[PDB]
Amino acid sequence: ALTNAQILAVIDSWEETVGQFPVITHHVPLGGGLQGTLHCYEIPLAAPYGVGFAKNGPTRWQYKRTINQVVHRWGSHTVPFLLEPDNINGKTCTASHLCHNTRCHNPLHLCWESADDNKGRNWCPGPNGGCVHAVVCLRQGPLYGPGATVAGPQQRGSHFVV
Amino acid sequence: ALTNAQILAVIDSWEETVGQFPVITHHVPLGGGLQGTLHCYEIPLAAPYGVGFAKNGPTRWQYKRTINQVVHRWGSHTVPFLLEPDNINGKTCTASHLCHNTRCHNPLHLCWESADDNKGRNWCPGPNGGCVHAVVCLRQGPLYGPGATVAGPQQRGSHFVV
DNA sequence: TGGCTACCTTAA
DNA sequence: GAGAGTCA
DNA sequence: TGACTCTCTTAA
DNA sequence: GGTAGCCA
Ligand SMILES: [Mg+2]
Ligand SMILES: [Mg+2]
Ligand SMILES: [Zn+2]
Ligand SMILES: [Zn+2]
Ligand SMILES: [Zn+2]
Ligand SMILES: [Zn+2]
Repeated sequence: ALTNAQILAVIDSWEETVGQFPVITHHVPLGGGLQGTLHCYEIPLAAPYGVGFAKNGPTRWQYKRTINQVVHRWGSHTVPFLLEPDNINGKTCTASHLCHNTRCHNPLHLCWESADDNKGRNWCPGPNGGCVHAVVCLRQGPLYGPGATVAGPQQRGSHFVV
Repeated sequence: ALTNAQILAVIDSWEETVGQFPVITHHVPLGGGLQGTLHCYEIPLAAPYGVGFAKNGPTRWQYKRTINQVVHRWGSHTVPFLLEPDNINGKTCTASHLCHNTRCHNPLHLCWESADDNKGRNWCPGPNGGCVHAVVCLRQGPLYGPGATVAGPQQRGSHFVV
């Protein structure tokens, strides 16, 4: 349907509108006991959010553009990867926040990857903690840590071995 | 209701019946390019599963014991931790497989931790890969890796910075 | 018990 | 992390 | 376009 | 990953 040139047109209008979202400076742990700085372009909390942006859910938004009399809509974060495929190895791709900030829409803090790879980053040590992600992390997962496990493995008798 | 003495009674009857489940020897990656061995006590695929065991779902089971004329039922993997609390920092605890094998019921391959901690193990490098979990992992997550991310962060214009 | 049933909560 | 709809 | 509304997906 | 019902 849409032409490559028309797509690009969209992406570009996107980047502009997004470009004017307020910029927020965030200190994030990169790992290795090192701290870094990031800048998220966060969509407003309430309307108006932007030109062509709407909220379909609490932390959900959609971008909509009319072209040759037909309305087109996509996920507020799916645009930068409109030219990229929509499945890798049979796995549907989505937009993953590398900053772990939903409201943020900076494409530099985003990526196209499966739902599993996306979640994984949640527990990643960080680029400085030892991240091994093909597309490196810009920050250490917000869940990385030793955890708060209550009870470990244990048997009362001796009916088992490891 | 149930007394501590009564509880232990359960756990023991559990460990007993569980102890006779067929034992399966599995080779698993511990990380660091190292391989180890584990022994899972897998519940049968179909009935009969065991003494007081039933299937409430494809990969779901329940243990049931009658005591002083009142039936008691729990999750086939929750028993080992019946004396332990049911929430840490306000987070409900569950049973996490350290071997990542549902059918397995070996308490040496189990632990009581939040739902998030449980999931995190999924991407853990392993005890030999660099695991930092308070309650060490028995194997490296089955999802650990660089991933198959299709597109990385990128902007067409120059409206952004990291 | 034995053996099924149907329904539930998650963050992205 | 997604889809679609419906008033204006 | 503006601004609201709805249901879905996933394996733990 | 987890709670409960029904019928022999
Ligand atoms: Mg993410
Ligand atoms: Mg698990
Ligand atoms: Zn950001
Ligand atoms: Zn990473
Ligand atoms: Zn096991
Ligand atoms: Zn671990």
